[PDB]
Amino acid sequence: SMEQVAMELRLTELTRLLRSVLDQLQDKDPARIFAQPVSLKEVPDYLDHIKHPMDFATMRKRLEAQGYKNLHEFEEDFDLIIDNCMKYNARDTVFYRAAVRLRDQGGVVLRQARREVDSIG
Repeated sequence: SMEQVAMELRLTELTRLLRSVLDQLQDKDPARIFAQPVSLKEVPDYLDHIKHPMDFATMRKRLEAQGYKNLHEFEEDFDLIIDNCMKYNARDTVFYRAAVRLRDQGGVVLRQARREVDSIG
């Protein structure tokens, strides 16, 4: 149907926007602390601590499969990245501090994106 095609055009557009958002957000992590999933080989106990790991590459896999139906879902994953980091890592560490910086720098990008998704529909 043409109704179905139109929904698919809107999902595709959402995806194009969300890639721009992801690239913008990934630029606020120059160190690439959040670029890949935590290694279970290099932190074996990780899953005892964090129930829902998240990372930019996993967000990207999902994105290219148009797996994000709206901005809320993408926002939930981005927040997982930050929130997992601030639980596992202590306040004085380079990791915790990179999370905080990403949260703050990211909150701008997501403030305007939320307007662009409403504004463009």
